[PDB]
Amino acid sequence: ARPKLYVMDNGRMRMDKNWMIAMHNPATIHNPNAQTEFVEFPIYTVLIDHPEGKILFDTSCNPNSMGPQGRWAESTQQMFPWTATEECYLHNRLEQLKVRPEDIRYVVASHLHLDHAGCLEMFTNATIIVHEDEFNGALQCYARNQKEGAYIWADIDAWIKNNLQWRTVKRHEDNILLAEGVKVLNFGSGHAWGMLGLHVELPETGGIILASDAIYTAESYGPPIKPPGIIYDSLGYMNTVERIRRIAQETKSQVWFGHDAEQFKKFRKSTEGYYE
Amino acid sequence: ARPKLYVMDNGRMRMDKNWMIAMHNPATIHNPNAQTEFVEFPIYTVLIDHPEGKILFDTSCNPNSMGPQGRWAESTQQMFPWTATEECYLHNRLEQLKVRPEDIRYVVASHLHLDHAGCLEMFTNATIIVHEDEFNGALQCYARNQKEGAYIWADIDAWIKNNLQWRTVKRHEDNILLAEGVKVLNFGSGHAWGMLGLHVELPETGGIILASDAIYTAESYGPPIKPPGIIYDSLGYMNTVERIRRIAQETKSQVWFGHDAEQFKKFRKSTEGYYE
Amino acid sequence: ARPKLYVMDNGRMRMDKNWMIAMHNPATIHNPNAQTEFVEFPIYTVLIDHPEGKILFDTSCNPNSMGPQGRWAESTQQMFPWTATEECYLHNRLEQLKVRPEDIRYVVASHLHLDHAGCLEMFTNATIIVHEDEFNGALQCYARNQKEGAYIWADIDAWIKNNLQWRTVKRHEDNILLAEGVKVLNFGSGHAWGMLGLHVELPETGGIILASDAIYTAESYGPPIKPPGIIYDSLGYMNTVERIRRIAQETKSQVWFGHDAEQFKKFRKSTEGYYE
Amino acid sequence: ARPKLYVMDNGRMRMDKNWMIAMHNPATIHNPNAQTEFVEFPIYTVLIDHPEGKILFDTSCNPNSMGPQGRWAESTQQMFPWTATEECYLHNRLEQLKVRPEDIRYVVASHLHLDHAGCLEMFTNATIIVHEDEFNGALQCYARNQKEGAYIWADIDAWIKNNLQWRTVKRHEDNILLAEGVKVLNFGSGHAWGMLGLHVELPETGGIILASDAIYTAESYGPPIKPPGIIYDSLGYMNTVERIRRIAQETKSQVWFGHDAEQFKKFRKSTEGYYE
Amino acid sequence: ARPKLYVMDNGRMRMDKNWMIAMHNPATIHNPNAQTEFVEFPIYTVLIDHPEGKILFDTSCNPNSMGPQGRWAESTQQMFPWTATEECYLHNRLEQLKVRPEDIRYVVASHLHLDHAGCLEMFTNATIIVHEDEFNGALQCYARNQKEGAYIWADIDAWIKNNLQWRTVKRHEDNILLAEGVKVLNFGSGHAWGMLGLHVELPETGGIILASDAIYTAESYGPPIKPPGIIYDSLGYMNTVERIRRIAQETKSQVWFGHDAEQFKKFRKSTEGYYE
Amino acid sequence: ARPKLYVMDNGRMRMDKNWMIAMHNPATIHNPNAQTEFVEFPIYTVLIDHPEGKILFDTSCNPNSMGPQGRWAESTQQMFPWTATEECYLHNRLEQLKVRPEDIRYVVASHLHLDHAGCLEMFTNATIIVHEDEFNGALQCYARNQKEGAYIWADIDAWIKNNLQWRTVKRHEDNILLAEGVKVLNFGSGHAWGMLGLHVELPETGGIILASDAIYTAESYGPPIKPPGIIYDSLGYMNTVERIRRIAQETKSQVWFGHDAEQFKKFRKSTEGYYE
Ligand SMILES: CCCCCCCCCC(=O)CC(=O)N[C@H]1CCOC1=O
Ligand SMILES: CCCCCCCCCC(=O)CC(=O)N[C@H]1CCOC1=O
Ligand SMILES: CCCCCCCCCC(=O)CC(=O)N[C@H]1CCOC1=O
Ligand SMILES: CCCCCCCCCC(=O)CC(=O)N[C@H]1CCOC1=O
Ligand SMILES: CCCCCCCCCC(=O)CC(=O)N[C@H]1CCOC1=O
Ligand SMILES: CCCCCCCCCC(=O)CC(=O)N[C@H]1CCOC1=O
Ligand SMILES: [Co+2]
Ligand SMILES: [Co+2]
Ligand SMILES: [Co+2]
Ligand SMILES: [Co+2]
Ligand SMILES: [Co+2]
Ligand SMILES: [Co+2]
Ligand SMILES: [Fe+3]
Ligand SMILES: [Fe+3]
Ligand SMILES: [Fe+3]
Ligand SMILES: [Fe+3]
Ligand SMILES: [Fe+3]
Ligand SMILES: [Fe+3]
Repeated sequence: ARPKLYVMDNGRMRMDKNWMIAMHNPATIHNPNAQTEFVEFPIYTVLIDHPEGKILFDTSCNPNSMGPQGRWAESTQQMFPWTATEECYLHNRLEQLKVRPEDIRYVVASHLHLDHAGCLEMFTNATIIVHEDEFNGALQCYARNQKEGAYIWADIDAWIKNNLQWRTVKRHEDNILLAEGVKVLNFGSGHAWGMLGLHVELPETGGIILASDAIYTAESYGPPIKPPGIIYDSLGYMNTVERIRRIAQETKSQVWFGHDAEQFKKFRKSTEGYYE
Repeated sequence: ARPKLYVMDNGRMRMDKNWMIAMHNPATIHNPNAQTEFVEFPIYTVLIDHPEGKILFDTSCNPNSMGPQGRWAESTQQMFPWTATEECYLHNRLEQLKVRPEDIRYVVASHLHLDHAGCLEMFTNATIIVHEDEFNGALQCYARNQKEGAYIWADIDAWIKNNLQWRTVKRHEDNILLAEGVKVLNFGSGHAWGMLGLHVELPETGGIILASDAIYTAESYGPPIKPPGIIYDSLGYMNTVERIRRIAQETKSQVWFGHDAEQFKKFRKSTEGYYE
Repeated sequence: ARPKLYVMDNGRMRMDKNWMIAMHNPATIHNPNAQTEFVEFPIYTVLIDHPEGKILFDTSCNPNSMGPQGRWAESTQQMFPWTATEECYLHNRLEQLKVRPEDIRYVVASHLHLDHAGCLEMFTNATIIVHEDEFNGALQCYARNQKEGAYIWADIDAWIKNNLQWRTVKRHEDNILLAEGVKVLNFGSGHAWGMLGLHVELPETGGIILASDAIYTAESYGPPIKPPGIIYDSLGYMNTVERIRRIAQETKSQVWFGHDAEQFKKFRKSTEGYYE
Repeated sequence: ARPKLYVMDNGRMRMDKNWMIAMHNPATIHNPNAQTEFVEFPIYTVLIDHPEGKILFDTSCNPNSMGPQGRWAESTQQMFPWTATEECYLHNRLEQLKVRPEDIRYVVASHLHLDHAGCLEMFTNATIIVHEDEFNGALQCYARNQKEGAYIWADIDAWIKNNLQWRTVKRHEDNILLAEGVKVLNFGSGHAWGMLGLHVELPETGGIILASDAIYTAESYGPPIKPPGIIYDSLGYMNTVERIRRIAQETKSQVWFGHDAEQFKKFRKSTEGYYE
Repeated sequence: ARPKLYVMDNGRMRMDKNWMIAMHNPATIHNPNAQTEFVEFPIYTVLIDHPEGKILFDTSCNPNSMGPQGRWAESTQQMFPWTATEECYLHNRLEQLKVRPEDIRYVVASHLHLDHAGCLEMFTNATIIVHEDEFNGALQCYARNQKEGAYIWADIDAWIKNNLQWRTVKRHEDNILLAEGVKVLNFGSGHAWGMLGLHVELPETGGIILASDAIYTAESYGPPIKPPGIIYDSLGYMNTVERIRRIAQETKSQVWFGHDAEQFKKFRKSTEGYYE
Repeated sequence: ARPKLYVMDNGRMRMDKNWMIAMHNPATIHNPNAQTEFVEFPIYTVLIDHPEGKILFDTSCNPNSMGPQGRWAESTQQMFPWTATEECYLHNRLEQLKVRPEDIRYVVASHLHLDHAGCLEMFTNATIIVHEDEFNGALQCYARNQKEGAYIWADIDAWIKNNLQWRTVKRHEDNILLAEGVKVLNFGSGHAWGMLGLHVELPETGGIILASDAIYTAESYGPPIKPPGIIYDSLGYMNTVERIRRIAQETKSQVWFGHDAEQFKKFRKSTEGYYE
């Protein structure tokens, strides 16, 4: 297999850095009203054009997320503002590669947060691979009519109405060989209820681990590890980071973080090329 | 048994409110430089004058904690400054009750943070009851010569030099009946590596749960639960709070939080009287 | 507390006895085309009129289950036909007791099968108590647009649209004291993904265990245990039956089965009276 | 290693199809007396003539199983009748290959049901590899003098009298490398108390998974999975099937089912040749 | 209920003290050939004459254990010699109380060692309660034709021939209420594969814990704990001792050790009376 | 990589054989005062001179262990006397190889017993790899001021004073790839609280497993396994031995025992050469 891997730029988000790095700048006796920072970071997705079929990792934000008629609650829009030109919409990024949503065989959902599962509803011809615990959690949000938070009611509503085809990764399930040199990593609970990663073995580029929000940035990764300001399973989060570090060492793989602005700038984007 | 329970005021501490309540005031697009605050809370201990023997819950901060010649690292002093008059020192609070350290049969260490284990070194004639995971973690800090953090090297140094007598509560150990109507609750991992609580049944007052840092404040308790800005085991923390809520319901017990300023002000202090 | 407990007759169902008792009559060399039986059994619910608030255990079938315009798939209607006069509808049974749906404080859903969770949508003023694993499973059925089976898409649709208030019993959660002498038993996985039971302690009647489909009938119960023809967690099912037997012995409680025609006939129904 | 693999025909069995496929033909309102059928399936064993030593997988039924003087209880004979010519007896099948029981180094007992462990007593010069949970269960049947069921008292009696040499596979034991390209798969609880499979890697044929009763037939395998009418551990059974499906995918292995009539007919029998 | 509890003297055993207390007298540079000692200890059983039925705890050694025609292997006889007069045989001890074997409702087998399970074969009218792991272990000894060790082949042979009625305590099974004030304690693995204890609440005497070999002697009990020279599950053993210590404290119960010569001297034997 | 592996002779120890092999010579009716023996065995360490960095496995005893001014308690010196010439001190063994302590990158502590962790304090430039459970246990010994036993207070004191850099292997952590063909095996609890082994793949010599005290001698190894006279976790110990047996078979590796005098005689020592 001689696949091509694309990094697609799906815009920028901003939020309190305390979300990204817990207690990054604590108040002190001489600085008791310490102020935080409003940091900008990239939202991106990865397409693997594989001979066995096209694989998509994450789906960024829904084009109708922001605005007064948006899907995101006002509170969400104010705390996690997403900025994207039409060019940045996943549909458009794929189109520019002559890829239609119906051409996607597998979508790997790292998790079901607003900035990763926004465009799942588009892929009605794919098998959507998601952690069963993440799926369960999101559905509870939906059933409980939770309108605020990182799980977008309107997005979930759309997944159901569009009759997506789901394959859940069970809590105690081994990693999944999706195709030659493409492995779905079952990270389990940490950042969210259930995290999935990807290990890609490219002929000329070698090993790549897509960590998503298992590791926000190089600052998160360290060492030492700097966990995010809010977290589902702290123990699971720390275990997952260490696990990724081990896999990276043993397989001589690069680790691609969820939202590292510096790393993202160095990526070859879909407007410039790909990784073979 | 007709026991007397005393609440002893061991001064005040201040810190970033984000420590207490995670992401209490997140930055927004309109408030991108959102400032935190430096909140003040009480440090206190509880003495149970029981016919079977005096039981002490927590030990506050060491009198030699703060200052240029202090045991606390300068960074620790600036992030978590402790203010206390001489009358606030545990040794002094006990003396006013005509109680000598040598008189204490049991000391229950909720955990070994600087604001709870400060004066353990005093009680050389007692059995020190602590969670085995907490003890292990603290000892690792010592062995690794960790100077910064919530575990004070000089304090641990003194515990060893004073040849304290330890009984560790095992990770999977049942609750311990210390005395008639006094039970050590094995909360396990959460806020710290290993948390212990206390349930006291007084003839007149009824049930009291000493939660310590298992629950910082009423705001923490909710519902809904508002967890602290940092946390060892998030899942364990949440489980522990809900467990306490259940025990309180089933036993019709009051819940005494670790550091609730408003609750503390309503307590009858050792200088005014006791509970029976 | 001097509560009154009512048994409400919510009609009759029929199905292959092999569903109820696995391999009840296996084919043999001399009877190779052994035929099954189509057995009839009661659907019922229990109301506990408690001074602390009214508690409802199970909700039977939705009045619009059967028929060409019914909610149940044709296949379901043919395999599990429900027969009920208007008098048998839960709404009507409650009305005859001068109880309105909005008067119900707690609904305990043993599980979310079609014959137990049919009328959940009515109780918009209650807290609905359900096993988290059962809730998760049902929601997946909904999200996956599963139209056939024991989980009714239309029913689930209604729960969400009616904005029911859910309290999920966690997989490893202790039993819940709902009110004086009313305990929700966390049976876990067996018959379905997550089973809840009830133990009621009545002043004059004594102990009652509501087992629901944890135990179909006296034939199921034995001894020896005769498990149902289809089952989620066989090991969990067997463990649960034995657990109920132990609780029954230790608390001298009656066991009320899910669908025992003989036992049901002996019950004092809501048209005759109640249990104090 | 250039091993030869032989498939040995050990006759036919019949039973209620409901045993094979649970609720295969449920009663309906239009067919309330739905009849089952008495399906016929093969009993077979596999001999691996390996340079490191001959390995036998399963041992079929004891030649003294059926008849008025038979080891099988009359009830067992009528529910699971076994038909076999003399040429079908394992001892005879081996003799035709010029293989004596004393020549067998290893016998892998998938489990200890009457149709798999029938002739263990023959192999007194071999190490008998069996799951420890299966061995324990079988021995309990013996000790409890259980005359009915799938565990034949007289067979077990003979194992003990013939002083067979056992190696039990522990519940949490890794797969066992028996010989070059021969691995015992520890499937654990499911169909029975403890299931063992085999993965064979042949130079010419490639990968073969002997699943035995972990998967009865292609119908069982699906997807979707159609489980048997009775089952020890339903969760374990489902997990095992999916595990086998994964192993088959990852190793590009064929899956040989326990009792698939159509698959068996396509096999090259020991009377025609072997696999290499 | 007003039961009578009898202690029955079933003779004396001797063995290397190192069996009783591990490394009781280690070799030193000044004593490199350190000598052990051959200590004597009692074998005893407990009959609870309960209004609900007679309960027997342990059964001592089989009368045909010792001698050239004895069931015990020569090595066993030389390492663990049992000395008992005819009066000491359990059958005779019972007969002198006007109790026939057929009169026993329940036999609780602490474990199946030669000195506890010797006379099980007598009680063909009782339910024999044993830990499932202990039962499995013993049966494997039998099936493997182990004619040496602490599990007597001939004894096990007799259990099966005499068609004893077994009720196994499952590994993760709760304590069993056998009768008013009589509870079987599920100790689990430790001394052996599966240990059972008994807690008896007598109206006049109060609480008694029958520890059997969970605790050999007061020396074993300490504290500190001094474990035996050979042990199946060291961690389980230690946990069990501490569990017994807790139960004893919480229930104000006496602990009756397995083989404490000094304690056994102080008991009232069946020749002088009983405990009420 | 072309590493050189050195076996360094760090003297001889003697102790009661009962420590090495539990109940090796039990008392009998004809030998009631059976004598033990005082057996001698080697203390040794392994240096892997790897291109990626020098790796040291174990560190033998501290040079100031024995004598009236020694670190070892008198009781310890008499029970476990260590005899070593100056040439046998690790520091000198290393010096003769032109290796300074500061030259060591990694020290793998199999465990922290007196005969393995004696010279840890020398390697202030290395990362010290130890099992977290072993580390915790030793530190508790120190904090509890245990001045007897297999954990040397003065040794631990020195580790902390010398500011060693620790990397703890977590209880549920995978094996660690330390360098090309060098893997730390996480054996877990058994002989001690937490055992670490090493697997080395040498280009010329092939596979070597350093078992340390996971397996004392070939007699320990069997089969059958003959466990030591004292043991932390008997089940863990047995599991570990069998695990090592499996690894050895699957990787065609030699197993180097902790203290096998006969095996150690056959090794090439650092005075004669090395293994490539
Ligand atoms: C009840 C609503 C509370 C509002 C805050 C809760 C949001 C959950 C915290 C979180 O994970 C924020 C988030 O989803 N951030 C994105 C941005 C980077 O990757 C993320 O996870
Ligand atoms: C780089 C280490 C030093 C930075 C401090 C991080 C340790 C924070 C641990 C924590 O939970 C803070 C703390 O101990 N707070 C006190 C105040 C209230 O009760 C507490 O635990
Ligand atoms: C894909 C649809 C398959 C149709 C059969 C599946 C139904 C699940 C089996 C079952 O539990 C039937 C059921 O729900 N029966 C009711 C009647 C008595 O209590 C019950 O659980
Ligand atoms: C009352 C006990 C006797 C009734 C028989 C019940 C045992 C059924 C166990 C089973 O799974 C049937 C069985 O062994 N079938 C064979 C045929 C195919 O492979 C098998 O396991
Ligand atoms: C090293 C050869 C010994 C032969 C194997 C016999 C196993 C002995 C282990 C044991 O526990 C002996 C035993 O059962 N002793 C009785 C006597 C006191 O209570 C006992 O457990
Ligand atoms: C019964 C009094 C003994 C004093 C306590 C010392 C503990 C001895 C336990 C042990 O394992 C001794 C030890 O560490 N021996 C060394 C020598 C061989 O490898 C070892 O483990
Ligand atoms: Co996220
Ligand atoms: Co704290
Ligand atoms: Co149901
Ligand atoms: Co079978
Ligand atoms: Co014993
Ligand atoms: Co050691
Ligand atoms: Fe994100
Ligand atoms: Fe605190
Ligand atoms: Fe039902
Ligand atoms: Fe079969
Ligand atoms: Fe004994
Ligand atoms: Fe050693």
